[PDB]
Amino acid sequence: MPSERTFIAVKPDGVQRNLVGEIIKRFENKGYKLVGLKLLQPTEEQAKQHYIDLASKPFYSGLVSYFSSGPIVGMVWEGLGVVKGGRVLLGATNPADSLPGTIRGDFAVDVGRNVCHGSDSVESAKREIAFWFKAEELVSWTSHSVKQIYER
Amino acid sequence: MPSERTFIAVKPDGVQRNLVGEIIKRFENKGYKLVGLKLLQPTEEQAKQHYIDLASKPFYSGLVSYFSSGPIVGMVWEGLGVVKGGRVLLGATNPADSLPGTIRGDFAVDVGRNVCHGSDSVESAKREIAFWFKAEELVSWTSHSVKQIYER
Amino acid sequence: MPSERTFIAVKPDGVQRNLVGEIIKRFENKGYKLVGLKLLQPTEEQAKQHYIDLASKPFYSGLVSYFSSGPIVGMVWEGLGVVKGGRVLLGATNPADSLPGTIRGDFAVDVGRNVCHGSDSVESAKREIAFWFKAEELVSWTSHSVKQIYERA
Amino acid sequence: MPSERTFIAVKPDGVQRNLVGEIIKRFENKGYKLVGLKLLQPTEEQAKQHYIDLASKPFYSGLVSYFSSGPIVGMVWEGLGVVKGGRVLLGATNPADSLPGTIRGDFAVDVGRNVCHGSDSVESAKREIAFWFKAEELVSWTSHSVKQIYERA
Amino acid sequence: MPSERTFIAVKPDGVQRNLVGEIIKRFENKGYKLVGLKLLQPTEEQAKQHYIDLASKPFYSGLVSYFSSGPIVGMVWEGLGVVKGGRVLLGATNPADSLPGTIRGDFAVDVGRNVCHGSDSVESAKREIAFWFKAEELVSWTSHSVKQIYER
Amino acid sequence: MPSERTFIAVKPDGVQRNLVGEIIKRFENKGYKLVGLKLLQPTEEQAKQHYIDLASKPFYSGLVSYFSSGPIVGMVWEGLGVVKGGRVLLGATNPADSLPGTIRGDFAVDVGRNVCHGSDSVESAKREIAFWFKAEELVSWTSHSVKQIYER
Ligand SMILES: Nc1nc2c(ncn2[C@@H]2O[C@H](COP(=O)(O)OP(=O)(O)O)[C@@H](O)[C@H]2O)c(=O)[nH]1
Ligand SMILES: Nc1nc2c(ncn2[C@@H]2O[C@H](COP(=O)(O)OP(=O)(O)O)[C@@H](O)[C@H]2O)c(=O)[nH]1
Ligand SMILES: Nc1nc2c(ncn2[C@@H]2O[C@H](COP(=O)(O)OP(=O)(O)O)[C@@H](O)[C@H]2O)c(=O)[nH]1
Ligand SMILES: Nc1nc2c(ncn2[C@@H]2O[C@H](COP(=O)(O)OP(=O)(O)O)[C@@H](O)[C@H]2O)c(=O)[nH]1
Ligand SMILES: Nc1nc2c(ncn2[C@@H]2O[C@H](COP(=O)(O)OP(=O)(O)O)[C@@H](O)[C@H]2O)c(=O)[nH]1
Ligand SMILES: Nc1nc2c(ncn2[C@@H]2O[C@H](COP(=O)(O)OP(=O)(O)O)[C@@H](O)[C@H]2O)c(=O)[nH]1
Ligand SMILES: [Mg+2]
Ligand SMILES: [Mg+2]
Ligand SMILES: [Mg+2]
Ligand SMILES: [Mg+2]
Ligand SMILES: [Mg+2]
Ligand SMILES: [Mg+2]
Repeated sequence: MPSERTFIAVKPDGVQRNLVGEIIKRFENKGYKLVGLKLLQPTEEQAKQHYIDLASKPFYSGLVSYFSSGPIVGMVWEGLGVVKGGRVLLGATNPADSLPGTIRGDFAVDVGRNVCHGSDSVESAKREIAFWFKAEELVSWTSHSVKQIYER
Repeated sequence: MPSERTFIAVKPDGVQRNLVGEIIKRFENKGYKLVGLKLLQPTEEQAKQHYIDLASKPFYSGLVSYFSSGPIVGMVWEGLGVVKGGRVLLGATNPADSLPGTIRGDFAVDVGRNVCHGSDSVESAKREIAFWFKAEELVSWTSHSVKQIYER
Repeated sequence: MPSERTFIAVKPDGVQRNLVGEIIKRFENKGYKLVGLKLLQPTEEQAKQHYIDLASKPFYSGLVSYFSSGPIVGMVWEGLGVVKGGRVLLGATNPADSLPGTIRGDFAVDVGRNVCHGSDSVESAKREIAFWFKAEELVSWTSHSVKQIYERA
Repeated sequence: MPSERTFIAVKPDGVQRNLVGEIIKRFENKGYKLVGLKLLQPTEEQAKQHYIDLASKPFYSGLVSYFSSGPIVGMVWEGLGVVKGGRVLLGATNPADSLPGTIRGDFAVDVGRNVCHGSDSVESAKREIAFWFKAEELVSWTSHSVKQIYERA
Repeated sequence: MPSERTFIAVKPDGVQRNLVGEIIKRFENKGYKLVGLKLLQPTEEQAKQHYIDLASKPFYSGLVSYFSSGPIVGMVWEGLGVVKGGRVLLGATNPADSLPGTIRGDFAVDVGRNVCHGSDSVESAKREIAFWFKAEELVSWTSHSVKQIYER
Repeated sequence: MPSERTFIAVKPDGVQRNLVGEIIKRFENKGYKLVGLKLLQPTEEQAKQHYIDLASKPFYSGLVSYFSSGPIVGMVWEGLGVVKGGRVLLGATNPADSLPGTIRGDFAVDVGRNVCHGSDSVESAKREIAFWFKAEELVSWTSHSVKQIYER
């Protein structure tokens, strides 16, 4: 269904390096619909929970520290296959494996400063959206271009 | 002083026409610092108040209805001369009078569908910011590029 | 009215210098609607007629020769104030006078290699459209974005 | 040979979504030469014939209906390997399979709203060019950049 | 004559903020021909002489210090009216007076961090080119597009 | 290590076709640091040497003649994995094999007119840098964004 949603965040390095507009532009250009957007400063506990699956990994403390060091831009995007599509737009985890055309391919070098985050599955997207956004921060609306973007 | 702030909004037509990222990019490119950001659908009362100085104008009810018809993106930008600078970036109120290079000059035709709003003075900016954002919704942070952008 | 139309051409230097897509993008980005488009090679006589008002000027023979030297892209754009607005997008006739942001400001140097043409009035746009396009070559259609671009729509 | 040609179309969704200039820019940027261009509204029968090989597919009637629902921009591009190369610029048929950098990768979501068409072989490109363009509508010209783009030239 | 030349430099803040490519692109797009290009670290004495006319102005010490604080990219561009045209591309001295579309209009805020320099007259361009470039660093060549850019 | 360096050149066709700025922009956007830059017309002997590994190939004399036919822009870039990363940005040697998003994928058609060169290994990069640049022509400096681009 085109009502699938994903959580995308410009990480603190992406905000610091002025990539918020560029990232949003790429999602808008694709045809995805923006339904949540905010600037916020994650707390360390928020970072810990967001990345809870990686708690035993040796880079976790540094990841959690960095993610809560400065503002991020959190987003919710809606569209057909938008979880997979968002990841495609972002590129590989390690920017050295990412291809030009992707966000990490064009703008990042180091796996620990890879500019952006995107949910990796439909289930994790639901958890992340619910973690970062209140219901009143998600806007239900209809794109005037929906029939131009979707056949059904 | 570099701590001046202004309120910029992408209006519903700007959101619908996929100009959010482009608009944000222009403010980031200039050196301005994003300290507040949100997506929300104005209520009719918010629309009325935001445009309260125009209540006696014959286009008011249309303006209010349209401004409350779907999501806007509200933003707070910080920088030296950012109120005036934001308006320079936006272009003339009537896109017919706006020059190429500006947001309205590049992307709009009609005065009633002119994509974006910006505060018209330091004082009106303070009032708009106070109206659209709670204290806890602004993020204070230091651009790592601040010494590259400002002499003092 | 939003149904006003203008004729814009990418001149032979514009085609040669790969500016067709860039020029079309600027018009699309503004909200104008493309209702006629073609690539053609003007004849010298077509050039002479298109610029007939300028027959006495010293630059006319070179203008007419160049305009017919290779392909142009001819366009009809429709929108509110599109005659004046198209010319604003093009920038000043002499690129030395044009401002960055405009097509001539960004991409051209010399008044004789100024990349593009736009009709100078509502009446001349009508004449130019009728000169370059047959009735059946225009396409009338409704932009899905018309109510986002126009308040009255 | 550098004189190979292909047919590329911006489909009605591409025109509606203001992608004509962007698509043309990508082809110009690559070094391909534009030798035919027009805006037209296909008839349903023209659509049926253009996609005749796909008549048995379950999506055919919707494809043919949509393709004839509004204007397309039809193009003939010329260059070395332009049939294959044009398709690479377009990206995978289904945009979910297309990579960022390509037209479908950057701008489309749904296989039925995939913004553009490109001929799939040298022989089908010949057939498509002849179907959509009369001989006198093509413009043969020499790019001033031909020796910068091609070693053999 | 189309053989006029000017000196353009990306100043240390422009290099630091990754605007070298963008600036070069704008001059290439216009039709101007690049005939000299280099990355170098100005010395303080070099900065002093480059800005010698401003030696009595109260910002001179800071200007000279900043100009020699980091690398610049020096360039020589050739074309009809390229001294005036280069300045047009750069925008006003003070970015707050510069219009969108120009280099300072799009990318700068503060007069003391205005990203780029351009010679202000034919005579000063000649002095600057001769000061910053050796003869062997200027390349004489012919653009394959010269007949497309110039009528004569 | 982040101090790896590579040699990238815009070839004469790339200079003639106004791609210098675009190419530089792509390397800047990625996070790589420009430490050497110059415009020069290679001599025939420089062309022969630069491409010395291909002396026995049948396209050598054409390659050498063309590479020495007008100006190139020579560059030295510094960053983690920059040799491999530069080549990823450039795309496949034959533009027919190169993907959109890369320099050759976006801008070239013919293997003999493929716009740009990049060193193929850490060692060949060191040799190319040493061949094209004098010690005094490189500039060492610290990007103000280094902590935003690199974790360590
Ligand atoms: N330093 C370091 N950071 C890593 C490594 N792997 C992942 N990260 C960081 O941890 C984040 C989360 O990892 P993961 O969920 O597997 O990747 P993602 O979903 O692609 O971001 C990544 O985006 C990186 O910022 C690593 O090996 N080293
Ligand atoms: N229909 C219509 N709308 C107008 C007119 N003047 C202003 N507006 C709209 O009302 C908004 C608020 O007007 P104003 O505060 O005076 O201009 P701004 O601060 O430059 O946006 C403008 O941005 C326009 O969208 C008008 O004469 N007619
Ligand atoms: N060489 C030369 N060409 C000119 C001059 N004035 C105009 N032109 C060319 O003639 C075209 C037609 O001139 P005009 O209709 O007056 O200006 P436009 O409507 O703004 O294009 C221009 O677009 C230029 O290409 C001139 O003084 N010298
Ligand atoms: N709904 C739908 N449309 C399809 C499907 N496959 C192809 N199409 C559409 O039909 C067009 C023609 O298909 P085809 O010629 O096989 O692919 P192409 O040559 O890569 O465009 C495609 O470009 C799509 O727009 C499908 O499975 N479902
Ligand atoms: N702090 C400060 N710097 C200035 C002022 N005026 C000029 N500058 C700097 O000095 C440089 C040289 O001044 P000038 O030659 O008059 O301007 P330009 O030719 O437009 O750069 C400018 O580009 C600015 O970087 C000023 O009033 N205050
Ligand atoms: N004409 C021709 N040129 C070639 C061929 N292979 C390589 N070249 C050219 O020679 C240059 C050097 O080749 P090589 O070092 O193998 O490739 P690179 O390091 O990927 O550029 C390439 O960039 C091409 O421009 C070929 O088969 N034919
Ligand atoms: Mg993950
Ligand atoms: Mg106002
Ligand atoms: Mg005229
Ligand atoms: Mg097909
Ligand atoms: Mg000066
Ligand atoms: Mg090699």
